[PDB]
Amino acid sequence: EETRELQSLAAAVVPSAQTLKITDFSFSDFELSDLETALCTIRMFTDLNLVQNFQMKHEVLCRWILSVKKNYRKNVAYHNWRHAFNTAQCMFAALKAGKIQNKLTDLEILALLIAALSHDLDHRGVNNSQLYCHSIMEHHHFDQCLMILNSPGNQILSGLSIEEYKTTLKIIKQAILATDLALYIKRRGEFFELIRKNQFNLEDPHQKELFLAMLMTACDLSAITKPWPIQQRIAELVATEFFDNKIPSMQVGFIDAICLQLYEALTHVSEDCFPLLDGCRKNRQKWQALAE
Ligand SMILES: CCCCCCCCc1nc(-c2cc(S(=O)(=O)N3CCN(C)CC3)ccc2OCC)[nH]c(=O)c1Br
Ligand SMILES: [Mg+2]
Ligand SMILES: [Zn+2]
Repeated sequence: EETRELQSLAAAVVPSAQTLKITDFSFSDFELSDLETALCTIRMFTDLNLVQNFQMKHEVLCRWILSVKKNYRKNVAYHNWRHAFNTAQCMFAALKAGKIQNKLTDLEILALLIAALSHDLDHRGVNNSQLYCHSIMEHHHFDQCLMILNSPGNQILSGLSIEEYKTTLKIIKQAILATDLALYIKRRGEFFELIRKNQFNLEDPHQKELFLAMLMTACDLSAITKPWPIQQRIAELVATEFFDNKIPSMQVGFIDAICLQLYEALTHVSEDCFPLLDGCRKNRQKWQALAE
């Protein structure tokens, strides 16, 4: 039932990005089977021109996607394959519809897509899990990512040169590390401060790296931006993982403390990322109304 899954995936037709709606910031995955998410994931790679520019063989990409999917735990309510899949979908939408793509190199785009998909690998749940605060969990996710990338039949980066490979690995690792909330909160001020003074510049390597970090977090939290019926559903998953009527005020606090400023910053960098900011605002209104 495993080469069977790979067999079906590799033989399947891959519908267009438009058809699959993966270009929409409002995308949801509730009605999709695992096979269909795999198909959407192929489409993200091919439409970012990654299959072409880095010579990936179809059967390798398919095997790699299936390995990644398999190394998330289904019994974990929120931190599972569908979350990673959604995080990647948002990266794709921000690159395409949000027009971030033109601001980045091909290697950067390759790394973010892989990192988005891999960023929570083997997660066991926020409770089912350090005093050092050295991003232990994120190191483990990257380690898992690297292992899958090096597995026989799964080497989607085999087509890159040695120098290519090292730089993309570095970006992938920084990107996954960035998804540690502690790190996001540390580095936030700098990003906000820079945009505040109109001093933000992507040509500076350091600010470029800072932006990739912020982008990762924006995609990671992207459920908070979804249409109301979708956000309510995802909040339901987050709630069961966390505690495996006080929820509305919690959601408002979360949106204020962590989310709103990020999506505001993102829209300054790219106007077309506005729908994430807008969606987050509409959700704040809805949760706040419930808070009474
Ligand atoms: C890069 C992001 C880091 C990992 C974050 C893990 C999950 C994020 C999340 N967290 C919350 C949330 C966050 C909080 S909280 O105020 O930040 N808080 C979080 C830590 N906790 C053990 C106590 C409560 C409380 C309730 C929440 O949701 C209940 C439905 N809500 C969300 O919609 C989302 Br999405
Ligand atoms: Mg994480
Ligand atoms: Zn995550």
